Amino acid sequence: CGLVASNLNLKPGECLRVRGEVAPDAKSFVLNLGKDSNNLCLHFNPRFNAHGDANTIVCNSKDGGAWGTEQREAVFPFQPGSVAEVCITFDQANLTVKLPDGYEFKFPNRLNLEAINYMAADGDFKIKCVAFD
Amino acid sequence: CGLVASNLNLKPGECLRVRGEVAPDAKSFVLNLGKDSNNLCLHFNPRFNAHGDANTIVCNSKDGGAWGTEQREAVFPFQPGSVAEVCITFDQANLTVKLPDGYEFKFPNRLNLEAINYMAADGDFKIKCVAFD
Ligand SMILES: OC[C@H]1O[C@H](O[C@H]2O[C@H](CO)[C@@H](O)[C@H](O)[C@H]2O)[C@H](O)[C@@H](O)[C@@H]1O
Repeated sequence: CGLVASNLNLKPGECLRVRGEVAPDAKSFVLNLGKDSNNLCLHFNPRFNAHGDANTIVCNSKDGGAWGTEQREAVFPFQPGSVAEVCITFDQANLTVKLPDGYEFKFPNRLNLEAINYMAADGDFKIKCVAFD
Repeated sequence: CGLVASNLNLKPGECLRVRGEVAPDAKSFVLNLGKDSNNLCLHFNPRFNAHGDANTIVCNSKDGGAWGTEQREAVFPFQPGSVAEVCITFDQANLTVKLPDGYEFKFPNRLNLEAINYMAADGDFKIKCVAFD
């Protein structure tokens, strides 16, 4: 189980930058962001080869412990056994997720969060650096 | 409270770097490192003006809830209203804390932790960057 962090106090428009090492055998990794582990405005799950997906990013929310509806993205600029950085911002309508190679996507802010206080990583992604601006 | 991180898995010899903004009217700040809130291999408390102390670094350990024997350092390379980075490693003998302006000191490793898995920050210090390498 990966890094867990709380009291992040990330505000709208502020950039959370996460750089890590994608494992060479990577099947999947997760970045979870929200208020706490039961209230996620972003479950960010790149799947290299996992649960029937190949090279697909699956996103979801979690509200009071209840998962929302999964959203599958159109791009996948990740490779196993490489360094990757992700950059996340939000406003009360959307999260914006910036990816390697100039790709980005928006995911609705379904919880209407005004602060992100919680982050957790899991799976085949070793975090090397977290920055808050 | 400030940032809390767990599952850091910082192994002997590896470097934890923490860069933050010291408040312009800062009185003190704290970085706590260890296993959990009751088991700290390093409580690192720069006091600008707190507890009757001026420009003093106060260090201690905490083992099973018990504060150890407090140690104070001789140098204080911190300024209110500035950016400061501290870099921490450990081996079985000591933690080595590297401060701004090239000062460093050692603090005895009083716990038998295989790794540092927990960090907590508090006080007049806004973390901007945490790196594990
Ligand atoms: O009254 C609270 C005291 O806080 C400090 O002392 C406690 O916390 C220290 C770490 O910052 C420990 O080293 C110490 O053993 C604890 O008793 C402060 O140094 C004291 O002056 C305060 O009275």
